[PDB]
Amino acid sequence: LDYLVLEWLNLQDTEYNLSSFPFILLNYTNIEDFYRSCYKVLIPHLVIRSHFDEVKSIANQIQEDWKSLLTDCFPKILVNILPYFAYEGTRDSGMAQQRETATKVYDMLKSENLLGKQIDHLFISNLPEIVVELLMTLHEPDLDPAPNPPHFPSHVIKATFAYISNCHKTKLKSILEILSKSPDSYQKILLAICEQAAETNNVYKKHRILKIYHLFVSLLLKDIKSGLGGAWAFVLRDVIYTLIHYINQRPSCIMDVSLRSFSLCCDLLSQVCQTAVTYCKDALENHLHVIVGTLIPLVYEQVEVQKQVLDLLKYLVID
Repeated sequence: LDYLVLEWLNLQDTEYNLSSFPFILLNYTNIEDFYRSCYKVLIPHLVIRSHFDEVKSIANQIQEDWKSLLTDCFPKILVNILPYFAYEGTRDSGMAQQRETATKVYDMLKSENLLGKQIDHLFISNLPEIVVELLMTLHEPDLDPAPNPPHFPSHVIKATFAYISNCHKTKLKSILEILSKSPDSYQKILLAICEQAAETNNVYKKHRILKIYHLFVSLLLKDIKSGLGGAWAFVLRDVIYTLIHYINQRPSCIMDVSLRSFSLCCDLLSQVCQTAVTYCKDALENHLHVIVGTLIPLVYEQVEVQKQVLDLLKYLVID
């Protein structure tokens, strides 16, 4: 639906309007029901296109608080303006126009009439939601269907995280420092990725979700020096059990996308095991048996995935 709405709005014609969208394809009876069910997706597109009069016209016809409706879509609008600041400002003419419109929209909304009075409070209050939205927009350019239209590579995501830490009031160098102020935050992103992975059944959609999960875990392990705000024990158990589960169920026939997903899962499991053992000697004392028990059946498969299993087994046992 997100791709359909943006493509419809990209036409930029008088007859091609949001009210003219063919909602009859959906089971929603009328235009009001479609607005009630998809305001989470429709509002961010109008905001980034400066259709603030349109969304206001949406608010007073749906009989809902416009302040609440715009606040609820804060993570989705943020992943549209914020990422363009930290990636090579004014590098090229074609890419600079997104930077210009993002800055213009951001500066305008900081006014008194809009959320500018308490945008900082909302930004600080619920940071996990904007983080997972930024993570989900990962897309590294092989031979897979394109993701949702808003997508940025891993390095752009890292630059955005650095910019968030840079624009923070206390001026930290790492986003994970302030994300560590609420230890329950890491709980929110991990499940949010888990719900997105479980709700879909497409092999390519699942494969990209394994990529965004891999980046978050790798980024999470990159700040293991200071600890994850007292939550290292819980996050360590959650990620390995999630990886153990994803390994447990798998189709009998392994395709190219499935093999890449399986290899990515094994590589991430190997990385977290090495990182945890190196920094915490007694980390694996309560989870070694379940890891080894799952790895043993994995050796009776294709050679390439077998090689990774033996390497992890040797590191856990021999090394």
